[PDB]
Amino acid sequence: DLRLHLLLNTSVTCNDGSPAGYYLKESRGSRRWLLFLEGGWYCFNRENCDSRYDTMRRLMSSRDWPRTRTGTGILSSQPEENPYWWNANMVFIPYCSSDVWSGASSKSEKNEYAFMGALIIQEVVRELLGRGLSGAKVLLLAGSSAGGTGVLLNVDRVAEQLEKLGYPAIQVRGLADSGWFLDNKQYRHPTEAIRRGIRYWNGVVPERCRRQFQEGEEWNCFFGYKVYPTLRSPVFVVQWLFDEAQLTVDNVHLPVQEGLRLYIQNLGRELRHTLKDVPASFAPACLSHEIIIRSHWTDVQVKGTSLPRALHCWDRSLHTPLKGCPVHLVDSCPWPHCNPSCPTG
Repeated sequence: DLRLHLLLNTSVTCNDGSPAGYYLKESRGSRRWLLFLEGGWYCFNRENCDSRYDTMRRLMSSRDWPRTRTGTGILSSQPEENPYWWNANMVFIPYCSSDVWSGASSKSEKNEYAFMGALIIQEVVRELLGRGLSGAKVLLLAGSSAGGTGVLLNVDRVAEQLEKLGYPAIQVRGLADSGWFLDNKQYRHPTEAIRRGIRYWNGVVPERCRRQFQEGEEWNCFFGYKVYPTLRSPVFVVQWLFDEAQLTVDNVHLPVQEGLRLYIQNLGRELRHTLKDVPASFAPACLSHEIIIRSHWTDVQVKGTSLPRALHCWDRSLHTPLKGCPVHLVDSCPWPHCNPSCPTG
């Protein structure tokens, strides 16, 4: 139900110089716009980007993209599948820049690949303004995995873009799903990959975070607990306490012995600690990865509240806590699937 539009400014490109784009399903009368950033890791040098180009080419090129995509989860237009925003205008922005949505570098003479993630978002917003976004009341920039980190890196830039373009009535907000990572010690054997990626991509981070960390240290701004306090736009954070991608980068692969048990328990407790002062958050004690565009995203609950409900409560809070409509939902139990509603697998 979402139709592909390749960017009219064809200088804003995927990694291989093909045009970037977006999938759109309009909902006339709705003044709510959901722009979702796809995830899918990243690449940070010629050799690993070349490998990703052989066997993950849709993440680097629009040449083979389909005409349409079905909106699922939070992008579904069916209230049964999406109790939260089923009537919104829906936008799916494919991830084809491999740069955690941070890049501002064109393909050229010196560059085999273009890394334009930050410019793709800006150009999508530009072109949507002529398609009804000019009349929006809320623009929710959402994303999963690298797209969730992309929300953190870009939500305030979208807000500033719209202000400078003359649309101060559009409330820009972020929903970062599975993009809140820790730069922690591995269990055996991201920081270095991000440092190199930033140079390779000409990667950009939010201004206030950049001013805190300074040159050479912008990689810090890819870590939610460091960049979030610098952001002005409201951001709702969804993060499994035992995220599979966090565990992968930590070199954990799941009878668990004491060292690994302590490592896993400490990871959950560190994640919980980083979310203590995040007032809009949903952090279930599960071993899993991403949630918001899965068709059964409605099933998980924390303290008896689902994510669609928590997001609805967040909308109400942005009109003092609300009776029976909580927005801060972080599990306190210490082991994967101590929450009975965790995804089964």
